[PDB]
Order: sequence, then C-alpha cells, then structure tokens
Amino acid sequence: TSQVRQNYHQDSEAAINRQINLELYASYVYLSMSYYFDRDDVALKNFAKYFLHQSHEEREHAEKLMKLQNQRGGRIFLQDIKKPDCDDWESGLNAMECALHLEKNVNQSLLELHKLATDKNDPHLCDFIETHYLNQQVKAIKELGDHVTNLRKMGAPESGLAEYLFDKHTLG
Amino acid sequence: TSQVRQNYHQDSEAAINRQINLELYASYVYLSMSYYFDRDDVALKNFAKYFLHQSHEEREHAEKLMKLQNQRGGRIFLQDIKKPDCDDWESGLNAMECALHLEKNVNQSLLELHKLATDKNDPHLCDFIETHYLNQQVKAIKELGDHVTNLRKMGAPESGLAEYLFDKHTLG
Amino acid sequence: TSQVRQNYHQDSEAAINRQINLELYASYVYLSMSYYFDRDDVALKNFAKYFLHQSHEEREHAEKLMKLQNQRGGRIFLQDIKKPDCDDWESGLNAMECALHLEKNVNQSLLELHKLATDKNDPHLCDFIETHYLNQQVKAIKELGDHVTNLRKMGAPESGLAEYLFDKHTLG
Amino acid sequence: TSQVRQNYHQDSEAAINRQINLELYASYVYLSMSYYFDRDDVALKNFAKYFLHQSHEEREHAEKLMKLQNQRGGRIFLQDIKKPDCDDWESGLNAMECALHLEKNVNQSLLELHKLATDKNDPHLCDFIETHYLNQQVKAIKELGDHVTNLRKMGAPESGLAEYLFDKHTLG
Ligand SMILES: [Mg+2]
Ligand SMILES: [Mg+2]
Ligand SMILES: [Mg+2]
Ligand SMILES: [Mg+2]
Ligand SMILES: [Mg+2]
Ligand SMILES: [Mg+2]
Ligand SMILES: [Mg+2]
Ligand SMILES: [Mg+2]
Ligand SMILES: [Mg+2]
Ligand SMILES: [Mg+2]
Ligand SMILES: [Mg+2]
Ligand SMILES: [Mg+2]
Ligand SMILES: [Mg+2]
Ligand SMILES: [Mg+2]
Ligand SMILES: [Mg+2]
Ligand SMILES: [Mg+2]
Ligand SMILES: [Mg+2]
Ligand SMILES: [Mg+2]
Ligand SMILES: [Mg+2]
Ligand SMILES: [Mg+2]
Ligand SMILES: [Mg+2]
Ligand SMILES: [Mg+2]
Ligand SMILES: [Mg+2]
Ligand SMILES: [Mg+2]
Ligand SMILES: [Mg+2]
Ligand SMILES: [Mg+2]
Ligand SMILES: [Mg+2]
Ligand SMILES: [Mg+2]
Ligand SMILES: [Mg+2]
Ligand SMILES: [Mg+2]
Ligand SMILES: [Mg+2]
Ligand SMILES: [Mg+2]
Ligand SMILES: [Mg+2]
Ligand SMILES: [Mg+2]
Ligand SMILES: [Mg+2]
Repeated sequence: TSQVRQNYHQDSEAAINRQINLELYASYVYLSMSYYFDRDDVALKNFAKYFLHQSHEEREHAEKLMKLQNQRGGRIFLQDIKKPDCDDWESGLNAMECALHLEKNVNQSLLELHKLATDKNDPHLCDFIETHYLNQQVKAIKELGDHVTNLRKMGAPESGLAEYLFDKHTLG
Repeated sequence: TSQVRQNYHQDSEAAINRQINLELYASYVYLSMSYYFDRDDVALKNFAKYFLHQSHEEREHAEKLMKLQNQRGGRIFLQDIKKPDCDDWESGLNAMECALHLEKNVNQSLLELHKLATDKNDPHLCDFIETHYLNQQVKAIKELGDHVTNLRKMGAPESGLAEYLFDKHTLG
Repeated sequence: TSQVRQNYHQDSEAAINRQINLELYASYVYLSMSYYFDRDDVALKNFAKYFLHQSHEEREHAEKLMKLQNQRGGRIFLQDIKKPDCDDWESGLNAMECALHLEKNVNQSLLELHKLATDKNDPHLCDFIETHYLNQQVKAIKELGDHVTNLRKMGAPESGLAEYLFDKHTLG
Repeated sequence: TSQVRQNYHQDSEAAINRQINLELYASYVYLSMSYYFDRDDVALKNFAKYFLHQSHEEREHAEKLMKLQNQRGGRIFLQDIKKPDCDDWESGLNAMECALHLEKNVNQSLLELHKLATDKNDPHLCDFIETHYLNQQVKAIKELGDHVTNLRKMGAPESGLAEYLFDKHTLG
C-alpha cells in the first residue's frame, strides 16, 4: 500500500480512473467536432476554434484527475479512448446539441462520483470534485444551452446564414 | 420640526416619498427583465446587461431622492417594493415596450411632482426635479422608442434573428 | 423542462427564490438604515456610508442567486420586497443590533437552504452556498458583534460622544 | 437705458442690489466668527479655518451677483456692510447655531427674490438663482444642521472636550 494513502477507498480509486477515461473521451469528441468545422464544405472557423479550445480544456481535466490519483496514493489505470459517437455532425446546431448531451453525461458521472465519495466519507475528494469540476460543468452546460437556443431562434440548421452569423458574433 | 426645514410643504415631502418608492419599483422591473434575458431559453446577454445597468441607475435615482428628503428636513417613509407586473417578458421587443411604458409612467409621476412643487412655490424642488430627473427621463424614453422602432423594423418578435442581431449591434 | 436542468430539485428551486427575496429585503433594511444616519438630527456620515455599502453588497448577493437559478435551469419567481421593520433606528448602537439580528436571520435561512440541498443530494448547490454565502455571513456577523461590543463599551447609546468617535475611528 | 437691458424689471434690479449687500454681510459675519476662534482664549483653529472659508465663499456669492447686475444692464448700488450681530460668540456650538440662522435668513431672501423674478416673468433670473444659489443654500443649511447636531450630541457647549474633538475630527 502507498505510503501516502489515507482514507481513500478502492472504489473511489476505481471511479477516478473511470472519470479520467471519460474526460479523455470528451477531449476526443471536441477534437473531432473542431475539425468537422474546418472542412472546406462546412467552413465555420470559429466553431472550429471554440471546440478545439473545449478539447484542450478536457485534456486538462483529465490531467488534474491523474494528478489527484497520485496525490491520494491510488494507481492510474488507463483504458482505450473510444472514438466519438459521430463522424459527421451535420450542422453547427447539431454539434452544439451533441456537446450539451456530452457535458450532461459527464456531469452525471461526476455527481455519481461525488455520491460515492460521500458514501465513503472522503471529504477531501468531495471538495476536489466540488472545487474543480462541478461548477465548471454547470457553466459549460449553461453556455451550450445558450448557444443551442440562439442557433434555434436564428433559424438553424436550415439557415446557413444563421450559423454563419453566429460563428462571427457569438464565437468570434 | 427639523432645524433645517424651510419652504418645504408636507405635501411635497409625501410626494417625494412616493417617488422614492416608484424609483425602487423601476429598479426592480429592470432587474427582473435583466435576468429574463439570462435564461438559457432566451439567452440574449446584451439585453441582460442593458437592463441590469438600467436597474442600477434607478437605484441611484431612488438614493438621490432619499438624500433630497433629508437635505430639506423631510422624513423618509418607505413602503414595500412591489414585484414587477410580468414574470415572463416574451421577447426582447416586448421587454423594450414594457420599459417604454414604465419610463413614461415614471415621467408622468415626476411631472405631477413638479406641478405640486410649482403650486407650493418651491423653486429649489422644481430645480432639483428639472436638473436630475426630467431630461434623464426624456432621454430614456427617446432611447427606448428608438430601440422599439429598430426591433419592429428588423422583424421582431417573430424573427429570432432580428433580436439576436440587435443584441449584438445596438446593445453590444 | 429546461434543457440545462440536472439534479436540481423543485424544492431547491423554490428555496432559492425565497433566498433571493430575503437578500433583497436585507439590501432594503441597510438602505433605510443608511439614510437614517444621513438625517440632520442624527448626522453620522460614516454610519451612513457603512450601511449603504452593506446595502449594495446584499443586492449583489441577490443577483448572484438569480444567476444561479438560471444556471441550474430553474425559473426566477419574484415577490414584493417588504419595507424594513423599523423606520426610526434610535441610535448607532440600535442600528448595529438590528443589523446583527438581520444577518443571523439570513444565516439561518442559508443553513436551512444548505440542509435542503444536502437532503436532495445536490453537491453543486451545497458548494455554491458554502463558497459564496456561508463564510461571508460568519464574517458579517462577527464584524457586527465587534461593532456592538465597542459601542456598548464606549458608553452608547447614552453617550452621543461615543457614537461620534466610533463613527470616526472604526467606520471612518 | 442700458443697451443690453431686456426683460429686467426695476424691482428685480433693486432686489439684486439688496441681495449683494446681504451676501457681503454674510461674508462679514463669517469673518468675525473665524477670528473669534483664533483668540488665545478660544483656540479652535479648525473652527477658525472653516468659518474663514465660508467668509470667502460669501464674498464670491456677492461678486457673482454684481456680475449678474451688469450682465442684465442694471446698475449696482452699494450700501454699508453692517457689523455682525455678535462680537462674542460664546462657544463653537453657539457660532454654528448663529451660522445656521444666518443661512436660513439668506435663503429666505433668495426665495423672496425668486418669487419676485417669477412674478415679473424673468426666467433668466429665476434660472440664475436656482443654479447658483438655491441648492448651495440647502447644502449649507444641511451641513450646519449636521454640525449643530453633532456638537449637541457630543456634550457641547459645556464640554470643552467635545468642541476640541469636533474641531479635529469634523473640521480638521
Ligand atoms: Mg475506463
Ligand atoms: Mg469546457
Ligand atoms: Mg471535463
Ligand atoms: Mg491497488
Ligand atoms: Mg468502437
Ligand atoms: Mg468544499
Ligand atoms: Mg468554486
Ligand atoms: Mg450565456
Ligand atoms: Mg460586426
Ligand atoms: Mg409609496
Ligand atoms: Mg435609464
Ligand atoms: Mg428613475
Ligand atoms: Mg412630520
Ligand atoms: Mg402583489
Ligand atoms: Mg433650474
Ligand atoms: Mg440639465
Ligand atoms: Mg437613438
Ligand atoms: Mg451582422
Ligand atoms: Mg419570497
Ligand atoms: Mg455585508
Ligand atoms: Mg446577503
Ligand atoms: Mg417549473
Ligand atoms: Mg407591511
Ligand atoms: Mg465545497
Ligand atoms: Mg471560501
Ligand atoms: Mg473585528
Ligand atoms: Mg441694501
Ligand atoms: Mg458656505
Ligand atoms: Mg451666500
Ligand atoms: Mg436706473
Ligand atoms: Mg449698527
Ligand atoms: Mg422654473
Ligand atoms: Mg433652470
Ligand atoms: Mg444645480
Ligand atoms: Mg453631513
């Protein structure tokens, strides 16, 4: 057993490894979305920039969990990073809707992780999740909701003009 | 009687208390409007910013009247601040129309206050109203009229695109 | 149901609306206290400044809760802001005692809100309350306690000199 | 008749000359008060500074009225500047009370002047009085009221300590 380990349940250790994989998966989804908008037949450069930034943020989220695993004396166990659900994302609106779904799924995982940490009476882990993950998720979900609403109200996905102008005004 | 009181009719004192309440009410209306546009299903951040600024301005208007009451030796009497007429404001255009109606109502109250001050031969109070309130109201009403006109001409409220673009170009 | 809503109980939503009203009420109490000390027959300008600052802080507290409501996909429901308990606050000491009572009441409401959030297993809401409200309340209560103690020890409310000197040294 | 004179009643011209004398008288009262506090047996240097500043302000008030008289094509008529009512002012509190009485008397004169200007349909003169005199008077009266209140509450005039500390904290 690690010389640093204290009050860190094996179930929590395992759950943190699962969360690391999920964050990496989220980074991969956003990477794929980014380059969809870089296609010559889609060509929305600010959608591409927005999603690439999100992808880099998720990689940071994964790294912080790997750091946490080591800080607590757990051992990192990595799994394959699954390819994203979709190859073709259809429209800016559709990609934003996929992102919203993804972030709500990640949030659910984090809430399940918090429930476990609470059940195992691990207040350090609870605080870690609360401080570095929960409000970040709420902000991300709210922002994606805002984006979806604006695209819908503007006439997306039918209106190519709507997605073009959203690209310039909101994401530019 | 206050050692500072001079040429300040009890009717004017009472009217100033009523105006304080009205200014606070106006601040509350604009606060409510602001956060309507912050909803994930409305999501017009510059409408939200615009109305929040207006709300803060009305609170300043109320404070200046409270200061005036004390300067003249009257006594402040506060009443409940009523909740705004509407919870749901429908659209950017509708909120602007509500604001226009509100500011015209506040203007009418100020004109009635000025008539009273004139009738009681209180030139200090007349000058106070004229200097700090009347042109501010005329400018606010004109600006809201301008906003309503632009939103209508652009195709609001039916056009979600119109409200989106107005949010960026006029309020951004 | 809001596209952003996740793990946010209707009871929590309602409690947040109640808290918004309470914060606005607290802003109103402090506004009234501020202008009491601005009266020509009270004339303690630093008491007035202190309470006006507190009033503005409470308005910020209310706005942050309105922001939270929208972030979580709840819907803001506003109620009348009740006028403060007292019109005449008697002395600096009495106003400080009223403020202490108010802040302890607001704290109790926040603790009840936290209990609800805990019961509904909402760790994001728990963290929000803990981060933005609980220590702020403890600091405010401690500061008001300190102020009350000093005024008492100095000879308030009988000693007009005590309140005058406290105004200059502690609040100035 | 002056080549510049227009809509300027002879009664208004005369009233402006009377006001010039009153402003000069007020400057003289404050000059006398100032040097009372400079006496070795009174020795409150900030009371002395405060009243000397007030004296200089009144001289400016008189000059602006002399300027107005010429701007409108009236002719300045000067009278003796009467010595102040009191030679000995007793205490800081008593001097502040005398100043309050003086400023209320000057205010009454200005209100009478405004009534005359209104009766003679002279909106330029009304605006001049409103802009340069009326709120200045209200502020002065309020400030003197505040000062009187503080000195009383502190224990003046019996307490030499009260007047000493007021000199340092409020006027210093
Ligand atoms: Mg895994
Ligand atoms: Mg993100
Ligand atoms: Mg993440
Ligand atoms: Mg192991
Ligand atoms: Mg596969
Ligand atoms: Mg914590
Ligand atoms: Mg935080
Ligand atoms: Mg937004
Ligand atoms: Mg542009
Ligand atoms: Mg009222
Ligand atoms: Mg405004
Ligand atoms: Mg207003
Ligand atoms: Mg009364
Ligand atoms: Mg009602
Ligand atoms: Mg005027
Ligand atoms: Mg003006
Ligand atoms: Mg315009
Ligand atoms: Mg454009
Ligand atoms: Mg309520
Ligand atoms: Mg505070
Ligand atoms: Mg608060
Ligand atoms: Mg509902
Ligand atoms: Mg009631
Ligand atoms: Mg926390
Ligand atoms: Mg903290
Ligand atoms: Mg302390
Ligand atoms: Mg004369
Ligand atoms: Mg002066
Ligand atoms: Mg003068
Ligand atoms: Mg002549
Ligand atoms: Mg004589
Ligand atoms: Mg007029
Ligand atoms: Mg004018
Ligand atoms: Mg002015
Ligand atoms: Mg004052």
